[PDB]
Amino acid sequence: SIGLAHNVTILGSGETTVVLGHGYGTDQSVWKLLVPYLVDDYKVLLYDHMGAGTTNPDYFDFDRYSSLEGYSYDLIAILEEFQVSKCIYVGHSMSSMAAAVASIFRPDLFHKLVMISPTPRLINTEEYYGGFEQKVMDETLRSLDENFKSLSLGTAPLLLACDLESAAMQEYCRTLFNMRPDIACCITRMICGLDLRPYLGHVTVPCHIIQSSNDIMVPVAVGEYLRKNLGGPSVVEVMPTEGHLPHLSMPEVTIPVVLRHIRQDITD
Repeated sequence: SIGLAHNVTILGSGETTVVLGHGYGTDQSVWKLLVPYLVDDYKVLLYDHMGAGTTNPDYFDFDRYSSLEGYSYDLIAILEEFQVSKCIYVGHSMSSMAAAVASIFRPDLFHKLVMISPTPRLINTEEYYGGFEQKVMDETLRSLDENFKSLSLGTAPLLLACDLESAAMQEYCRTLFNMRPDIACCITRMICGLDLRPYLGHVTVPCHIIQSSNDIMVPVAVGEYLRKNLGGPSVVEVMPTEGHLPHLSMPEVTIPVVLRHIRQDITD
């Protein structure tokens, strides 16, 4: 049953449901500081994507989770099982993109998407700057499996824009290293290879794009790219934060921004 498999948790109450979807290397615990500001006003559904360390490795299908679509279809099943519709979906990074793709198939399930640090593609082309070069990525990925921990530890302070010794680092590493290594490497390769650009013009539900001003995984111009290429309305807000997980590392700035986008619609 899909609820157990994804550790679904339900809290709060209200006519509108907020669904919180974590990104890579974290689980639903990443939302712990946001939840108190929602519980009085909304019903809230939290879940773990398949392959988070809190999930059963026996349910991780390496074929399905080698592309983002599998996550989008799982999300639809979760929403249906829990009788959620017209939700406010808040996602970090590829969770928000998984919801965007889901919303093409099931626009009835989504009132709006609140997207923290989204990107549709990491790898550069002659016409698109995602921040990563194919030839470097190819070398790095060749030895990923044997170097997962060392590469992850070595890059995390830059990814997070936090010190090695920080509480944010300790928390991210706790969940990151809870994944089974083979699963973590599958998910990593999936993310590195994504190209969701063909879907964007067919996303029509309203999107609220929240970015850090300096994020090694998301060039600041990606937000404007999304606004220009999405098929429906959107808003872009760059925050005075650094790092790819500002909801984890800079909650004092980020939480008020996220709350504003949850609470305030841009369409009637």
